[PDB]
Amino acid sequence: ECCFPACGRHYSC
Repeated sequence: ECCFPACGRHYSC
């Protein structure tokens, strides 16, 4: 649950 570089370092899809 996180598909962008604006998520931080938890950008996992």
